[PDB]
Amino acid sequence: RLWEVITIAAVTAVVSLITIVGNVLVMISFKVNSQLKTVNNYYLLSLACADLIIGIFSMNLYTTYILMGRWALGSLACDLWLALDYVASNARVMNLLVISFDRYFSITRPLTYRAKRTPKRAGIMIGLAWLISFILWAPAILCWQYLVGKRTVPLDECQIQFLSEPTITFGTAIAAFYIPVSVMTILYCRIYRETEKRTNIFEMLRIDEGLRLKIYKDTEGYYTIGIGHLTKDEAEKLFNQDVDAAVRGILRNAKLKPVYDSLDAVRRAALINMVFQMGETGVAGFTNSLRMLQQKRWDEAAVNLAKSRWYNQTPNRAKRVITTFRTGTWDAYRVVLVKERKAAQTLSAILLAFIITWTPYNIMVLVSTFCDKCVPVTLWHLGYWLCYVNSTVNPICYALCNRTFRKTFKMLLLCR
Ligand SMILES: C[N+]1(C)[C@@H]2C[C@@H](OC(=O)C(O)(c3cccs3)c3cccs3)C[C@H]1[C@@H]1O[C@@H]12
Ligand SMILES: CCCCCCCC/C=C/CCCCCCCC(=O)OC[C@H](O)CO
Ligand SMILES: CCCCCCCC/C=C\CCCCCCCC(=O)O
Repeated sequence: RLWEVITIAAVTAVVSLITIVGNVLVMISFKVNSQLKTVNNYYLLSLACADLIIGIFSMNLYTTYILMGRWALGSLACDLWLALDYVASNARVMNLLVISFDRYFSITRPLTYRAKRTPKRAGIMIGLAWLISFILWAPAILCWQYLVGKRTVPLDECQIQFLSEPTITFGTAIAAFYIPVSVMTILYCRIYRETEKRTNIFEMLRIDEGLRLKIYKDTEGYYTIGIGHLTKDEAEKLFNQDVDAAVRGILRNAKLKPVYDSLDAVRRAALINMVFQMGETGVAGFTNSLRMLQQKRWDEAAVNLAKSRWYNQTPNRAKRVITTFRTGTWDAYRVVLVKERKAAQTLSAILLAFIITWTPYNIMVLVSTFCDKCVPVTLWHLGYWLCYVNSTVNPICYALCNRTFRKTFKMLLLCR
């Protein structure tokens, strides 16, 4: 048993040190590389805070508890450790949920969500995650004994009072793990479905006009759906019909036909994008720019289009379309596509780490719901510690799927 105690203590000390060093590296990287100070990474910083809490306090307190075979720190210390544990881990779950929704709405809502993403909005979401986790788990763990009247926790053990019943534990697993995991998986499936296709007209108009599966009200209040069209998943045929109608309307327009016949395929795609945004009449209003584009004067037409209401209403979309006219390449949209693909890979890595490390404990909860104390305490301990290991593996996720994080980590480690 002594050999076992030494081995467990050594392994868990090593794992705790790796967790601490990794999340401190994440924080130092966020601090000393301005290229990492993006809206996406503030959520990752929140995750690193939860993981550092897990690595310093949770791992060491839990391992001392299991090695001593009892709790020898007092009931208040047990309740404080359990509260810290459950609040920080629920905060991690909420942070993963808000990361999922942030990425999803960035992909699907460019005007209503993506153009409005500031670090303060992200900080609101982060603080709400932490505050809701706190007000849900700390009062329960600390005052359920006062709610029932008596404290039915054994003096030598450290467990939460109400989570002994299998039905309450099952409800907690459903509302706290299974429903969040289902939501994150559905959101990631949608994000991934929008990251398989190469750079084309569909992806261009999706970047400019996000894809919505449900009928919504546009900026003017009209019932639009899909890619700016006025409830399904295969809107590709609808998109083809709309771009077919757009080409047919451009070819039947006096000001748009010669320029459309003279432009490259990429520039015809830019013209179709402008027709999608404004219409045939709106694009026909740019007679000067159309004559500049028909005469292959790309720089002149670009600087002429940068002086319109279209450039001031939507700066990013107009800049991309103007760059497409000016260069005749997809690079302005290629850049957004590779950025979104990188974000998606990072999201998938952190989601898989979470799901893999936390799945055994919650499967044990399910089995214990459908049996009578059949899951041994050894397995409970292993599943608990495995959920801790999420906090250890998350910085390795950042290092394996973000080249900026990887470069900053190598700079810090080698002390460059
Ligand atoms: C190792 N933990 C620190 C403890 C045990 C695990 O708990 C979980 O996986 C559970 O689904 C459940 C525990 C009991 C019933 S359902 C969650 C609890 C809070 C959010 S999700 C993971 C985390 C969480 O802080 C608890
Ligand atoms: C334990 C229960 C705690 C209950 C909740 C109390 C704490 C809430 C704090 C939220 C800070 C999040 C806001 C900061 C996140 C990003 C916003 C921002 O702009 O931060 C810029 C700066 O660079 C970043 O250090
Ligand atoms: C998505 C995460 C879901 C989190 C689920 C939280 C589980 C809540 C379980 C029990 C809380 C019961 C109400 C506690 C009241 C606090 C004061 C008291 O204990 O009397």
